[PDB]
Amino acid sequence: IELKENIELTDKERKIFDRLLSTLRYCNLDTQLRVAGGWVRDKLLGKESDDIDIAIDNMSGSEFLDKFKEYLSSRDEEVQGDTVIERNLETAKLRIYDQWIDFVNLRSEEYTENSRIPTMKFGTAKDDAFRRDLTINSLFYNINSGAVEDLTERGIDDLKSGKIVTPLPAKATFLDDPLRVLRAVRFGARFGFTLDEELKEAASSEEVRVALGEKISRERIGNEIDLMISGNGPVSAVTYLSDLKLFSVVFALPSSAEPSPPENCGSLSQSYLEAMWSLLKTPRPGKFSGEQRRLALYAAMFLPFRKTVYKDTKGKSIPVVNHIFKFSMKRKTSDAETVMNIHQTTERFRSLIPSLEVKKDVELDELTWAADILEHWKSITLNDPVIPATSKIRVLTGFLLRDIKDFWRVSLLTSLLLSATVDGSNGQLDFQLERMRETYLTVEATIHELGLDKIWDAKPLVNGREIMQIAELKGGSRLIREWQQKLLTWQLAYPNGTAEECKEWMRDIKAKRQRIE
Repeated sequence: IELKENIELTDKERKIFDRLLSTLRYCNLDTQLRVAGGWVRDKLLGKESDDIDIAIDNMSGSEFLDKFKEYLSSRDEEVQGDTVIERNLETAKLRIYDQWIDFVNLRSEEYTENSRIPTMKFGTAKDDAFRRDLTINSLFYNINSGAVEDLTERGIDDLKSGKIVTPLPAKATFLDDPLRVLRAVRFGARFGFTLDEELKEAASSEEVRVALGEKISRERIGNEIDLMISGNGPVSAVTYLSDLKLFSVVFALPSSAEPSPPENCGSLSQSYLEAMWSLLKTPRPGKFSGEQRRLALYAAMFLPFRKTVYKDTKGKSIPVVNHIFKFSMKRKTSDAETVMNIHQTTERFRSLIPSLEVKKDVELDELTWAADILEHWKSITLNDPVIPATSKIRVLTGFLLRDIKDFWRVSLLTSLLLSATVDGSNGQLDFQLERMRETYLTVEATIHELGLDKIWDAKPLVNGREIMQIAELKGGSRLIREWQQKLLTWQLAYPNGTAEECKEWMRDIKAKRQRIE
């Protein structure tokens, strides 16, 4: 890795450091201030960071935060924040030039503890460096001497090359804080670095794996996985998850998983993950919200678990993707449902593609999922003299675009990965991705030609109250939705038709007694 000679400072950092060095003299303090590890790494790597961690040598976070440098002919020195956090250590928080700078006190980490406030007291810079997660996050920048300190004697070397290494032995560390296993994979794939062989042999142990699935908050497990899928290279993170046999502990399936989890599900997840990652970084328009792209990678990764379900305490077969998001990762309920919507509306999108590439009715009458919509369409278009060949596909597409709301751009990409897999029991996706992009652009254009863009916001032509007016008194809240699904088929088939034009067809058809259903 091409590192920098020394640490280039910016206009705010330098200014902030200038005041910090002025307080050591205006108050005559003997303390050796120092930045924490996360900032020195990005600076030496040629990047920048807004997280400024300052460790105090012989002074508490709030103790040094109460040493305001006033009466120095300054520009009304006035901070914006001064929050202090206690415990049962004392960390102070400052706010200068719209920058959150927390003053942490150099302290050490104990071993004998219940994984909660193990810190006993503060000790030297070595004790604050060897408690860091990785060797690249254990570097200090002594702002009193302007030099870089490598107390681990491995960090500057492991940063010049690509290697994630724990300061202390990995297995002993991963038994005290097993979450550091996922933090190593997160930093190994973010910076494109490798993992030390003693770190791989420790993470792959049954002891560390059994210590990661038990006595470990799932919320934090899912919090690390979201940072992988929502970071630089998530493929590498997933690759390390399957190699170290952590894919089954992080994404744990429920016991009542029917059908049983197929063997080597990590091999099918990576292939879909690599394809999905290479199908969302080609055009690079910048109009792709992170959440949308983040949910897309989960959908492709969990695509083999699309047809497997589980039974909850109510005996309802719930898709397995619900147990992974709600119980194995403690994610938002919107993430669990959005992924499930993508998986269900995928097979229904794969059947409409051969018709959306030529804008014609290409075997749409035998679609088993649209047998109810076609029956609505065949009954309305029976008295039509000549009807276009696009009203059929516009209605069916105009119905699948109202269930995925605006997730049709991510669902269409997942349907292209299901149309490249062969039949069998080996059969795995192998199709070329050169014609896959072209397919995405051809279908997306057809949707736009048909005016179906955001067709999930178009108000209905006839409300529920007029439905009871035009129809008889015989009916109830199951009939309004019944009639509105038929009217939606009329609205999708006649795009330029009015509401009164639709009510004429409704008043005429009730005067003719012609069942559409």
